[PDB]
This record gives sequence, C-alpha cells and structure tokens, in this order.
Amino acid sequence: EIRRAPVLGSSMAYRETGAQDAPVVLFLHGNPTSSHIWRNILPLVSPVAHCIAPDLIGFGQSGKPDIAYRFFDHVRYLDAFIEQRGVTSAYLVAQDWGTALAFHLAARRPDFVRGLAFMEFIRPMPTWQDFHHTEVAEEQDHAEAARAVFRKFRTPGEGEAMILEANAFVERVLPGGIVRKLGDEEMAPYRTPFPTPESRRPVLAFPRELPIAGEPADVYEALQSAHAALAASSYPKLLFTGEPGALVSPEFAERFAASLTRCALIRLGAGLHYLQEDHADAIGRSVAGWIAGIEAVR
Amino acid sequence: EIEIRRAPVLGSSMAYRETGAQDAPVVLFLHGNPTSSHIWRNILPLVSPVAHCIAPDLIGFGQSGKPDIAYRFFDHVRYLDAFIEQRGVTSAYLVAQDWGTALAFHLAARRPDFVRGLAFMEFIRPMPTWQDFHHTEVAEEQDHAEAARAVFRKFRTPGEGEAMILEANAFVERVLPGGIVRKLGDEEMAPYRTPFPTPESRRPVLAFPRELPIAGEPADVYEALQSAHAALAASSYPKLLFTGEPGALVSPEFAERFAASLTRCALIRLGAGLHYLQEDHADAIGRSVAGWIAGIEAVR
Ligand SMILES: OC[C@H]1O[C@@](CO)(O[C@H]2O[C@H](CO)[C@@H](O)[C@H](O)[C@H]2O)[C@@H](O)[C@@H]1O
Ligand SMILES: OC[C@H]1O[C@@](CO)(O[C@H]2O[C@H](CO)[C@@H](O)[C@H](O)[C@H]2O)[C@@H](O)[C@@H]1O
Ligand SMILES: OC[C@H]1O[C@@](CO)(O[C@H]2O[C@H](CO)[C@@H](O)[C@H](O)[C@H]2O)[C@@H](O)[C@@H]1O
Ligand SMILES: [Cl-]
Ligand SMILES: [Cl-]
Repeated sequence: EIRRAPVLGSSMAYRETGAQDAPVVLFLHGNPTSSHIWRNILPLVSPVAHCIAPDLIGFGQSGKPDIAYRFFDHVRYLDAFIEQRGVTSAYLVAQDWGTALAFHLAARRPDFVRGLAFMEFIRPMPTWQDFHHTEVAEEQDHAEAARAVFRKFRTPGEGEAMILEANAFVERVLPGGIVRKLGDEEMAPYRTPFPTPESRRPVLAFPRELPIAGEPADVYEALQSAHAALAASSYPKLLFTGEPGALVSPEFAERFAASLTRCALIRLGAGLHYLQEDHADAIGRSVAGWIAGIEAVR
Repeated sequence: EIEIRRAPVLGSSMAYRETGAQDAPVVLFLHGNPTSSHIWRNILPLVSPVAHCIAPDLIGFGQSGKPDIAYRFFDHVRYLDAFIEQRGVTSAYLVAQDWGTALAFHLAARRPDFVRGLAFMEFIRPMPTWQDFHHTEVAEEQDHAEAARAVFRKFRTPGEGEAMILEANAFVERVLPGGIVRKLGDEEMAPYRTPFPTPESRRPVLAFPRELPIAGEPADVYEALQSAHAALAASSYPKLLFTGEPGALVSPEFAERFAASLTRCALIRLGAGLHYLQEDHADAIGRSVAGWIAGIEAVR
C-alpha cells in the first residue's frame, strides 16, 4: 500500500506493509531511486515487522518543492516524516544516500535505533581514490570510469547537461549498477518521477553532496561525525556486500565490519551498487531473520 | 570452505561436514530419513560466514559407519550425544528437519542449557491417530494425505515394509523425490543413493517409519516425544519455524498456530514446498538462519 503524508507543507509518499502492531523498520533509498527499489524486499520482512518505506522529498511520488535538495534538506524532511508517522523507534535498512541519512539519524538520536542494516554506503572520502575504492587489480578500470563520471557530475555546466538534460543518472548510472537487466515494467517506475530537467534537480544535487576531498565541507564534517558515532554505537548492525560492489568492495566491507562492534557481514555474490535489484530475496530473508533474532532476545 | 571429516563414536564412526570460523557459535545441522548431511550442502555456505557449522550423518546414514544395531530412535539419540561429546561442543544452535527435529527436541528437553536456538521445519510430533499424520484441513489435499497414510501404514506392517523399503528402495526412490517440488539433477540425486547399495544397508531407513509416534506406538518414543513437545512448548530459547505450502507433516495453518503458541518463535513462510524443504528453499533457509544467529549474537 502506497500512501501520502503531509510533511513540512509538502508531502512524502511511502509504502507500508506488515501488521502495524510489530517493531517498525524504515527502509531508506538513495539516488536516483525511490521506495520502488524495496518492492521485492518488503514482502519478506512484513511477516516480522511494520515496514515503512518513504520516498525522499523530490523522489518517487513525493512532493517536488522548490528547494535546494541538499543532504541537510533531506534530513529535515525525513525527520518530519518520522514525526508525522509517530514512529518512536525503528530498525533502519538503507542503501546509498539512505545510509548517510541513517548514520546521521542514529548519531543524533541513538535511542531511536533498534538496529541498522546497510549496504553500498557513503563515508567521507579523503581523496578521489577512496570513491569506488578497491585493492583488486581487475577492478581498477571500472573504478576509474566511475570517478571520471562523478567528477563531471560535480563540474558546473557539465553535471547539468548530463543529469538534468541527458538524464544520465536514471538512464546510465542506475542500470550500470544492476547486474541483471530490469524488465520494462521494473524500469518504468524509476523513470516516471523524472519527466523534465527541472524535476531532476535532486538527482544532480546528490552527487554534489558526496563528501570527497573535503567538499562540501559541511556534509564532510557531518558524515565524519556520524561515522564516529557509528563506530562507538552498541546497536546491532548488518552489512551486506556484493562482488565486486561499487562504493564498498568485499575486502573493504570486511575491514569496516571489523571496525565496528556487533556488525555482521553478509556476502551476496555477484553485485554492483543497486544490490536490492539483484538480491532482493537474500536481503529480505536476511533482514527478517535478523529482526526476529534481535526481538527474541532484546 | 567445507571439509568432510570422521569422528569415532561408540566403537563405530560418524561422518560430518564442517565449515566456518572455530571462534563462532556452533550450529548443528540434523537431517532425517532417508537423507544425510548432503541435504544441507547448499545451506552450509550461507551460514558459515556467521557460525561454526557442523552437519553430521546419522549413524547408518550418509558416510557414517554401519554398526549392527536396531537403528531405533534411542539408538540415534545415543550416537548423536556421543558425537557431540567427541567434538567437544558445549552449546549450539540446532537446525533440523524430519527425524532431525525429534532428535533436536529430545536433546533440548534433556539439556536446555545447551540450546542457543532452534530452527526447524517439517517436524515430528506425537500423532494420536493416523489422521494427525500428514494432517490437512484442505479438501483438495485430502486424497494425497490419505495416500501418504496408506504408504506409511504399509511401511510399518511386518513383511510389507521390508519389501517396499529394503527390496524396492521405495523411501529413497519414491518418498524422497515425492517430497521435493523441483526435479533434482542426477548429480544431486546420486549421493542420496550411494549410502544404500543393498537391501540390508537400508535397515535404518525401514527402522525410522516404524519409530514414528502414531497412536501410541512405539510407546517409548511416543512418551519421549510427548515429553519433548511439552518442553518445547515451555522453552524460552529463540526459535525459527519454516513452513512450505502445502508442506507435508506441517500444514501452513498448523504452523501458524503452533508458532504463536510458543515463546520466542518466528514463522518464516517459504512458498511452494512439500516435506524436503531444503532442496526447494536452500537459499531462503540459509539466509534466514544466518541473519537470525547474527541478530541474537549481537544482543547476547
Ligand atoms: O557470532 C555471530 C555473528 O554475530 C556478530 C554480530 O551480529 O558478532 C557477535 O558474535 C561474535 C561471535 O561470538 C562476537 O565475536 C561479537 O562480538 C558479537 O558482536 C557477527 O560479527 C557474527 O558473525
Ligand atoms: O558476520 C561476520 C563478520 O563479523 C566479524 C566482525 O564484524 O567477525 C565475527 O565473525 C567472524 C566469522 O565467524 C568471527 O571469526 C569473528 O571472531 C567475529 O568477530 C567480521 O570479521 C566478519 O566479516
Ligand atoms: O518481532 C519480530 C519477531 O520476533 C519474535 C521472536 O523471534 O517475537 C519477538 O518480538 C515480538 C515483538 O517485539 C515480541 O512480542 C515477542 O515476545 C518476541 O519474542 C517473533 O515472534 C516476531 O515475529
Ligand atoms: Cl549521488
Ligand atoms: Cl520415517
């Protein structure tokens, strides 16, 4: 069921399933997706949880206010959505920019977080080498092409042409990070939120928010702080990795998980950035088991 | 990844598959009739990242020894207990199907301090009448359920079961594929046959249906499993029950009421499946179990 909540004088669409008398799980998408990306995962988790999957402001079926769509704008709208829905605590399941939102939420409200399941996550990246980082000789080529594209996204004029005019994030980056080829009916709901250049403003804003080489400084610092909190947190964590992944290499995932407390690491196999589309059943089954286990003993 | 090893047990030996970090919690995987640790082969790789996985072949099954014993349920209890002691396992998760669940329930009733959690499916319970065997509320399942009762009544009949199971190898050749929705590949089916090259080698396979707790017979097993089920109902350790549609020993409707009656039991619905759920749902079961263990161990 796909519903709409009034949020800050605009609205956010969201998908909801499960008995609403169970622990809440918030599913947080990133760029350039929507709650659509969780569509095959939700039915596997709904038997054990009240699943809520919002569309970020300016994404999916959410409102399109005339705002900057910076990371901190998303923070405000997501906070307001959570308040409006009356959610007092939740598990968080996140990918891409959803992870930055999840990390920042957890840092500000540690009492809120029952657990964090995450994948293909954002972290401060001191150099461009740390974006699509990997130590695997065969992957060096793919990594450099990603770097080259996102450098252009973050270049004035060039990013506008690519994303606003040519729709490169939806038409190229999205399919580029899915191993399988989506059916027409699966791809179409990724296109429908973004019919015009103006509508694509949020999709351009996001790569310009990535914390790379100190910029943008405010996001970089916020995410450094959020990551410090995560490393100091004691709630359960579940990290998924694909092979070779994109933002998170399998070897990095192992090191990162070991750098936290109470972080399990689940290996999904062949995958790139949008792991949900290649591994929905594995993700859903894993998350559901994990919530069941936590709730049994917490 | 996965090594196959052998342990000396009570003068004989049990084979077992082992994979995972030796500093992780132990998970014991327990097969039933007429299978072996082979049935866990596609589940083990999904749990080994979070746990030290140990999957024994029951005495007289798979690559385990074939001592001259009756292969009654209590014989299996003794050999499994002895295996656990020999490997020096002091606590474990249990993952079980079929007679594996009877063994797990009986172990948990005697040594609840040993059980970190129980994940189970298509399990054995005391069945006061034949109608409780392959019980279905569903009109369109009734004939198939009746056929199953007729087959197992024959297995339990002196002379008849011998002809069917020892001579015709019906448990391996018919009952097993009968309880799998997909068709197994030749290479997947062959390791189910190799433990049982002769009629006499099939004695443990004939022994099991004759141990099923149905209408009070055999009395010792019926009593033991009544007691084990009482303990399960009162138990406080985490549980995970998987169900297929329609299943075989456990109907979806029965599963839902059963899980809801227990303490700390989650129910995981797998979709189309019969008795040998691992073969149709290895990935779903493995991912579920791994997530569940990871969650529990994160909270202590
Ligand atoms: O052990 C299973 C699984 O649990 C995790 C957290 O989900 O780690 C917990 O258990 C480990 C083994 O006992 C401990 O070493 C660890 O401190 C604890 O958090 C995963 O890391 C592990 O794979
Ligand atoms: O879930 C596996 C994941 O957990 C980590 C800690 O983040 O290690 C745990 O699990 C290992 C595998 O069983 C144990 O050997 C280890 O002692 C335990 O802390 C990661 O190393 C691993 O990727
Ligand atoms: O809650 C999800 C899942 O957890 C289980 C046990 O695995 O139940 C636990 O959580 C419930 C909600 O917090 C509690 O009411 C219950 O007592 C606790 O065991 C499953 O039953 C449930 O589906
Ligand atoms: Cl981005
Ligand atoms: Cl049997």
